[PDB]
Amino acid sequence: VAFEKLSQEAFSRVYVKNDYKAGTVKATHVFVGDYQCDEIYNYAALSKNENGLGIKRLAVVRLDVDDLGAAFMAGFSQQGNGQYSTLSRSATFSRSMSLFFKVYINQFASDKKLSIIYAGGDDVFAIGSWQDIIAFTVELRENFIKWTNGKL
RNA sequence: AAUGGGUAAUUAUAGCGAGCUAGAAAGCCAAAG
Ligand SMILES: Nc1ncnc2c1ncn2[C@@H]1O[C@H](COP(=O)(O)OP(=O)(O)OP(=O)(O)O)[C@@H](O)[C@H]1O
Ligand SMILES: [Mg+2]
Ligand SMILES: [Mg+2]
Repeated sequence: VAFEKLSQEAFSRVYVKNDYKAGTVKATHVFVGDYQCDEIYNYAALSKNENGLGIKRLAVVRLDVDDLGAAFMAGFSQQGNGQYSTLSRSATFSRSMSLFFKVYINQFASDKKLSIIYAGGDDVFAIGSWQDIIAFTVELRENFIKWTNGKL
């Protein structure tokens, strides 16, 4: 639905996607990772340079956090005698792994010629032109290892 | 002095030993629906 079409359509709950404005809808703020720099079928012909030097290919990356449930569930018990194995640490860890992959991934794909098809929980699936997809995951992890101090 | 004979050495030497351009394209399919 569009913005002003909320006057027209009858609903019960409205979900708003990748937004922080208050607005008049009093909606529910979901966070779906999404980006398109172009259509999917143009990413092969976008792999050229300004010279013409590039192979007409498109790359696809599927990222995955390693041992995510093993770091969610147990996670913190290594430091101390176990005095950091609480709900609020894992609830903050719950946000910080969703705040990364569902919001911050569009900043990493700001001007890259790609399309994040899905990013959620641990998993990313992002088609795109091959120079940028290779540059995406190098730029994603080098951010994600600074986000987590090298762990996860 | 005549006369009988040739004898030894070298058997190639110094280099280059490949260079550059192309390294899969276009259809089917998928897209556009
Ligand atoms: N957003 C999330 N936050 C915390 N845990 C998650 C999230 N999404 C999935 N999981 C966890 O991931 C587990 C499934 O394993 P998954 O492959 O998804 O990641 P993993 O546990 O790190 O394993 P792997 O190393 O194979 O990726 C589930 O037990 C679930 O609890
Ligand atoms: Mg996982
Ligand atoms: Mg997983």
